[PDB]
Amino acid sequence: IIGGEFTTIENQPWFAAIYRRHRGGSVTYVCGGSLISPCWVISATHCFIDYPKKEDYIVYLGRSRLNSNTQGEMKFEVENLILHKDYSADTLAHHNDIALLKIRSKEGRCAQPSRTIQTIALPSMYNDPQFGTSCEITGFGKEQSTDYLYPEQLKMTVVKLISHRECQQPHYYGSEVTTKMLCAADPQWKTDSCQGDSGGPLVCSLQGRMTLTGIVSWGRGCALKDKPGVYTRVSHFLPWIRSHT
Ligand SMILES: Cn1cc(-c2nc(C(=O)NC(=N)N)c(N)nc2N2CCCCCC2)cn1
Repeated sequence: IIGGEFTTIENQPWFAAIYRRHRGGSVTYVCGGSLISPCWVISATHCFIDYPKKEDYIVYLGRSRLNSNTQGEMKFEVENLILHKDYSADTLAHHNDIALLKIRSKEGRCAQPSRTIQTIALPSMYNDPQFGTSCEITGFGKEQSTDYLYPEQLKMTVVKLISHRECQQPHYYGSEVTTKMLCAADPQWKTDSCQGDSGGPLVCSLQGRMTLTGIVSWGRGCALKDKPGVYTRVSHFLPWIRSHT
């Protein structure tokens, strides 16, 4: 997250922190995700496509820091890694960049909701907020495009939804953006998602309910003028989600 503010898991208790085991035992951060039911986390396919083996991954819930434990956190193995069959990557844009992880503990249990662990509602189909609506994004991704490290403390910021028509201008993304994607950005291009925020939540208030409107997917640079963040449009994938859960 470029700009924005530091936060803790209580302000985004559906946030899932996804790591991968190596090859000798080191564990490194991969991507964010969102808890949509006790046993299911939703994220982006591009996070897993190069290492599509479920046994390689670890999911934490209730975690506010990257490389230290948070009191009350839960750790899970991945019982099921479901990547979207129609995924594709061109140079910049990822199509159908959506993935489901079924989580199970060594004790074989799903998530127990607590003060630091809650689910997030999915939207109703084809129902998103209007352009210019302010939404929030959360993650452990870079604080600057040039950074080598990820922040140790969770961050969040606010971005405004951009119209498909605006996003498709050549100056923006041209045809790279489809109707199954959403664009969002700061009016000053001052704050944004970045590398390491992939898979995490774009949350909007719809009908007075916090709703998983988007999943961080891609962008050209971070917080660059005319280059919004691009998000998987969750309201266009509900059958896929429902079928696979
Ligand atoms: C040098 N480099 C990378 C990025 C990057 N950016 C984003 C991103 O969300 N960008 C944005 N909202 N403007 C992203 N989801 N993934 C990224 N990457 C790049 C794609 C390949 C690995 C994932 C990290 C930005 N600058």
